[PDB]
Amino acid sequence: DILRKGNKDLIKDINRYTVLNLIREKGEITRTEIAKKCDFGMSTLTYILDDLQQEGIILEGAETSSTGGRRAKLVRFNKDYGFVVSVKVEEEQLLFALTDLNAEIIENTSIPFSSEKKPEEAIELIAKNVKKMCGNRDMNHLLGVGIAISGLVNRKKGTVIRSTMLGWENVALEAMLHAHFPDIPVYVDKNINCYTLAELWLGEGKQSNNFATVSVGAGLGLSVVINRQIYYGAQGGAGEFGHTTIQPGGYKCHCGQKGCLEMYASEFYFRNRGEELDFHFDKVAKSARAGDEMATELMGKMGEYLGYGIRNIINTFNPEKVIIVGEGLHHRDLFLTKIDEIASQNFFSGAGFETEITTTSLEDPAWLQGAALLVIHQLFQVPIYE
Amino acid sequence: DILRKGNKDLIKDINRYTVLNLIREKGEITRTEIAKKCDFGMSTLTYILDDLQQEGIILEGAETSSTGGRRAKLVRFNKDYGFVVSVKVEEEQLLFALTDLNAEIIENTSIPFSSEKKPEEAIELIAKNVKKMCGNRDMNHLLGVGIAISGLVNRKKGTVIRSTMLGWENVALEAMLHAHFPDIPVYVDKNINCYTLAELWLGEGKQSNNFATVSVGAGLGLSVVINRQIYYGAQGGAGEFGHTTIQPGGYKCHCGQKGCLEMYASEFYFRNRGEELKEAYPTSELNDFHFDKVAKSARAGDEMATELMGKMGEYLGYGIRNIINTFNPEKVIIVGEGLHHRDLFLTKIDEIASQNFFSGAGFETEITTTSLEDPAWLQGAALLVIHQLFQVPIYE
Amino acid sequence: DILRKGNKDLIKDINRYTVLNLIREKGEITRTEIAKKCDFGMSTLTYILDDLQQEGIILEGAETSSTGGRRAKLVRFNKDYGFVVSVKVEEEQLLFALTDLNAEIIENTSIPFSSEKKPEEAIELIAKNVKKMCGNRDMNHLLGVGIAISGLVNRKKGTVIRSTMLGWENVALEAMLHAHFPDIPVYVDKNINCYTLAELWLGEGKQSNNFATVSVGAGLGLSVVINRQIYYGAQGGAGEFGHTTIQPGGYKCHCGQKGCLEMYASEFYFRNRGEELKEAYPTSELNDFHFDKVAKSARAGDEMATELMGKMGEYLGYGIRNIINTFNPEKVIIVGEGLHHRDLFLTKIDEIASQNFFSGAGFETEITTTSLEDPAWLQGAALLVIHQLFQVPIYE
Amino acid sequence: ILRKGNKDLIKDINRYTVLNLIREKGEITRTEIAKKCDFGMSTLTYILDDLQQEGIILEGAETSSTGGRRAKLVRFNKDYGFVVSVKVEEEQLLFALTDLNAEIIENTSIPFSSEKKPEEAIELIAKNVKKMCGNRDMNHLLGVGIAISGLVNRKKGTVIRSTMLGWENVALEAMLHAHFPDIPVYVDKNINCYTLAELWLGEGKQSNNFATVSVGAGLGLSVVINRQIYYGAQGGAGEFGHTTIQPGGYKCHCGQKGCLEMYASEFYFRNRGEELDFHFDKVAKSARAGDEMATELMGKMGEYLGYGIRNIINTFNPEKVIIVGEGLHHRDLFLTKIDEIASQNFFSGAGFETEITTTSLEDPAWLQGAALLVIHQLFQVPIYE
DNA sequence: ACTTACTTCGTTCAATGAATTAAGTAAGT
DNA sequence: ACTTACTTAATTCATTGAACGAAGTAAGT
Ligand SMILES: [Zn+2]
Ligand SMILES: [Zn+2]
Ligand SMILES: [Zn+2]
Ligand SMILES: [Zn+2]
Repeated sequence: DILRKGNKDLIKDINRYTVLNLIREKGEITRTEIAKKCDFGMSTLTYILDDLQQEGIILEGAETSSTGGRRAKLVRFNKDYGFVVSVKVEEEQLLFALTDLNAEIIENTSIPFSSEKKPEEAIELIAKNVKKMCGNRDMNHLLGVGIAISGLVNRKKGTVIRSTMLGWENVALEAMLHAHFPDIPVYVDKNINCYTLAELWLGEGKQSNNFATVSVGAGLGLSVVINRQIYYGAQGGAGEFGHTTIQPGGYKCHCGQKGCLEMYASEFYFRNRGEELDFHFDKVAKSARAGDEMATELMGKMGEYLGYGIRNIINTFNPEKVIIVGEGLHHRDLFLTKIDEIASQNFFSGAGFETEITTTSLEDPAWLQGAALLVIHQLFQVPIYE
Repeated sequence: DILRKGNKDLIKDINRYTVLNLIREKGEITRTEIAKKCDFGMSTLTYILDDLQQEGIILEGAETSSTGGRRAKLVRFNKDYGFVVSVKVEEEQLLFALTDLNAEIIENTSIPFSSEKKPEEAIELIAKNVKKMCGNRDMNHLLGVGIAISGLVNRKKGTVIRSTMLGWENVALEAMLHAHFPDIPVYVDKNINCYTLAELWLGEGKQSNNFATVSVGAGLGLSVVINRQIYYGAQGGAGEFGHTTIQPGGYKCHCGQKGCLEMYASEFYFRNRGEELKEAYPTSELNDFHFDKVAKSARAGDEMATELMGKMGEYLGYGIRNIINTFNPEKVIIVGEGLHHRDLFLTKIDEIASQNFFSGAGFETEITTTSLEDPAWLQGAALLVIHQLFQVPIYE
Repeated sequence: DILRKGNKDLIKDINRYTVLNLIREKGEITRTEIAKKCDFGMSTLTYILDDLQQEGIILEGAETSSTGGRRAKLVRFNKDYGFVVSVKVEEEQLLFALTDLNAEIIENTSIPFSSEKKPEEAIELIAKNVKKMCGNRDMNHLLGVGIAISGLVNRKKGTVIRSTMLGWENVALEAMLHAHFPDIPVYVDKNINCYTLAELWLGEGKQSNNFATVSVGAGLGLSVVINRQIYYGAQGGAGEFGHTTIQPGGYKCHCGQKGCLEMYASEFYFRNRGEELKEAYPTSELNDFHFDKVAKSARAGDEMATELMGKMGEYLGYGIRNIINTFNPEKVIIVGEGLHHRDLFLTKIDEIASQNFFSGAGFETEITTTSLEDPAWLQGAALLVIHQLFQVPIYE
Repeated sequence: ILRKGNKDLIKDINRYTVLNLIREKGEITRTEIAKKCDFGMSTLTYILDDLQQEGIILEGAETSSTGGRRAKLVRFNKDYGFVVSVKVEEEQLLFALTDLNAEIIENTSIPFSSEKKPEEAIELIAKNVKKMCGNRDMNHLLGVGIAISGLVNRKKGTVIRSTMLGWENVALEAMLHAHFPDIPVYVDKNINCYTLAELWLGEGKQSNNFATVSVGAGLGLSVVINRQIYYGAQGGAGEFGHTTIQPGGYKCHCGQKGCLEMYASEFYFRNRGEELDFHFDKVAKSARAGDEMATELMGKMGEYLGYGIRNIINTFNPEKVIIVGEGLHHRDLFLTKIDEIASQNFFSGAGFETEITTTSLEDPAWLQGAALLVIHQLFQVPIYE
């Protein structure tokens, strides 16, 4: 990523994208609020807003109440300038959503398919629905495709390095969709990252710039947001906190290591510990509340493991806030008090800074909205790099 | 941390700082090569270079070999445009260095003084030493002061929130030094971040853009660099991997928690475990629990010191394996006075840490040791000032 | 010296100073009358008036009676936005005044002190007095210091080149005072120019734009105003009509020349001619040669005093006739100490001076006396600051 | 009244200022304009475009390269228009058609006894003005400038009185305006017109301050301070020639007794002569030949002129005095005496010397000066209304 | 002759900030 | 229903200063 040369195009783009983003955030806003918050004289907004309206990305809104005074006319973000299609690839099915530029779902469908070991066919099935959801619309307005998957992703290339869930290896997902949509960006990322984009744009991100998102289900996912940016490692390759070692020589994990955190702090623990003594999360939780000794032990220890996992996310990253999301299970059923009891005693609370641990305020559609946000985030990012 | 308004001042800064940096990294370069690398027409570069030469930060170099073609004149970075003073605060001494703008040490000195619970005294002594390090030079050429410290730092306010090692609490370091030097920037950061900065500019960073820096010795420090940027959490507050819990209900750490990685993967382990092992190995020759002493007794064959040293290596290995799984840093660079005894732990670290999530998927993470000497801690502190002064000021 | 560049800062100043002066001139006026007079739309005036009110130099006044008609609100000049200190330097005393922005005297005092050949002592005493004159007020509201002096002045540099009456030679008055008050303008001008400013702002200037001001007393001073501007010659150096030669090879004057008008048309003449007459009138009751004493004995019927007074009135008349023929001032205002005994010379002045070039062509030049009192010299000095502060800054 | 502050005022200030620098130099590079007027080259892009669009400047020749694309000189169009100047004398009416530099293109003299025939004189002016433009487009005529001997009301353009011509209350401008309603017409005294010539073509090329003193049949004085001529109330000029130097002295034509010009001008010869040929040239020559009466007249006129000039220096502080002969050769005056007397003054006594010298200009300057009445108005920065 | 390197002169365009138009409210007769 | 007096919203245009383009010189192979 090299910084763009300093010139007039860079000046125009910076001011138009910044003003545009404030308008997105508010939905509607007066020229005067934009001026105060972005430090622009009204005459500069004359040219910026004129260009944006000419593109069709903003619209004239309603007249505001008079305070003197000529009545101001609201500047409205055109959420329908275009649309996005998002896809979520699951074991049993392919979920789809056509969304507006606010990531609000307009249409959604589900196509059942056995995606395990047949990526070629899954891609073609994706390409088909993408074309079908735009069947009663103009495909010029299709601004991109966003894909959420469970696995390891090379974001530099848009390839799925590995997906244990689906039995995929080195699938050039983006390359294959690009043959069907050459002018349309196609982005793939892991589920936890798509969900985190949903929190950033629709959830916790509306009041915080820093938080960590922890998904607990069949595995444990972690995505850290610092200053409204998600942390990725080298070459854009995401870190894998779920596969940190907590017990040397412990349960054999599907990643090839022994003793991974997610083998103790996720639903996998029930499967593992179960065999050593039904183990689906919801049944185990019910049985626990009913006082079954085995079910209470599993829920209790998973809660302890999760607690130490979350404490270490806090100590390692200094996220300020941790959001727990259930992935295929209801997080309110977790031993939340234990998790909080353990993780709230950390390095930073010891020094006078509390870190709040809470649960998501978003619903299931957020996974798909997040996948769409992969595209929207890219479209509205101030283009200072090349 | 917000983007500046798009205007002529912004683009003027983007271009002149980008050109300046290109000249600075190459030491010497021609106008044609700058123009080609930066996509400028010659007239554009002409004006940018005039401003820089008039400031005195670049100088005319010698001519180069012909390629056609008139002989192009090199443009040279004036490494002596100004100078920097760096400081490293330790329990029993204060270290000082005066560097050029490439962070090369021109002078350095150290003094005995106990800063333990004596912040006003230490700070007054540091101010006098900054003045003395300038010697006969022009004070107007002092570009800043950079300070490496062991503790918890608020980089925004320049305050040391806490340093358990020094017994300091809520010390307005930057502000107190601004009372003596009002017209110059003064920055403070953790020791590990200073060293990483030195690594970024003078070591591993010259050839790679991603790496984790792990200091082993009297403690355990971690800093991660991704795409030439050091990771910091919320509000610019550093992460604290050394204070991750590896053993619930384990050794009490100076941070208030129990079972921190630092209590098992550093010198602290020898004192914690040593107390427990004394009666189990009565014949042992270990008189002291400092790193160098434990290394000598283990390398001599003492059963207790080999257990202590080998166990510390194991815990360190698992710590590094978890650095890899968590951050995906591409490479891990081990650092610190603990390397003086690398022969005793590097093999165990490599055995444990080479098996990780990423190696399971076909990506090997190199684990190596630093190629920088001990002065890098001081150079790193100097680079706090240099990094900040040469950074393209895109943010306001 | 030259006109400012045409840009937004210039037009901003032209408009806000023009509106400010309109308000200041009228004391209180409405937005509508300003807009009417200055040809502005109401929105334009709204912004100009916001700036002025925010600075605190105009205030919101009371409502005006309806014209049919929402009630228009008066805009008032804040005469107390700041204050000014003025000084008058005499041989035997230093006079001080503190004035509001209408040049109205709030306070004034005087002190005995011999400034003769003692500029440094006098200037130190003036500086301590400026400080004391401020009293309980905020020094930040002292807009300046204006000084009236008898002598030759370089107004650019603020230096007294020469003052024969004080024995001062190349005294950097303004620079020496700037040592005490660096952020405050300090102006110096001759007594006659100070009084003329007072006349321009508080007296004759309220009704007319052209007049010559002539001071009679212990000297003769002239200042000419045409189109509300005081005439100055080359480099801003004042003209010196009092030092015109009326009698070749005549009385030696303090300026180095012989026969100057001032040696015949002022008190100086009583001393020069008095010396030559003593023996021709031994019986005469006239002891002293000061103005009032000569007037007393002449009004009592003394042959010597009547001759001295009659002649000086005659020479004064010819001096004024030539002021008229030379400048075409439209009006001549007589001023000074000497007015106390106007009954003895005003008739002769009128007889001689009313017959002039312009009266011969049908244009009569009115010759009158000032309607201002003694404090006008101090007010004039204060007006050096006020004039300069409220002047539309079109030059630089 | 100052003009309101707005964009038109901004435009005019910068265009007129840049235009004036170009007139001063004849030709100049855009870079010198930029450095002299503190403008960025891009601001000049628009200023020079507007001025070229008007046809008041032209593209000049290229300049020697210094690196370096060659700069193209920006040239003042002295022929954008022309001016007609008139000088009203006792025996004749002189005329000149000049370019915008006041350089004489065409000139003529129309013999006429203007004494007591004002309407007629004005009709000859209007006709010759109309004829001077016989071979040139009339809309290029930018104004008419008239130099006259006498008293002038400049607010109205009327000749209040001219003793030379026996005119009284003649509405010169009003009468010419009937023939040239779109053309400005300016009237002023000869001395003021000559001073404009000095200011643009002579002493004004090296000085911002000077007094011009004409010595002929009468004594004229015009004072320039900071490149502006001093006028009295309502623009009515002062009359230093009619200051009293001798109470009950020679009866002057202004109605006063003892005026300076009755002693320090050629009138002194006529006056003193009768009390004992008195034309200046004959008296000067007779004096050089040792005639006792002629030497006395020349000696005393010199002393009187000397005291007159000393008092101009003392009154006005002009920095320098320029002596001009009007109908006579100034070099024939007792210049050393004038200098001896006048150089001892108030200001030289205080360390500031005042140079007294003679004009470097020739006779056509009177007419060039009258044309400059119009030119000075056209090129003045319109900051007022 | 060709190439490469550097310079200086002069233009374009986005932002800026002053007046100014656009379109109301505010409060009387 | 008028009339006059204020307010706030949003636009125009001359200047500005950054890159950029025009059109040369400079000094080699
Ligand atoms: Zn695993
Ligand atoms: Zn700890
Ligand atoms: Zn004198
Ligand atoms: Zn006369």
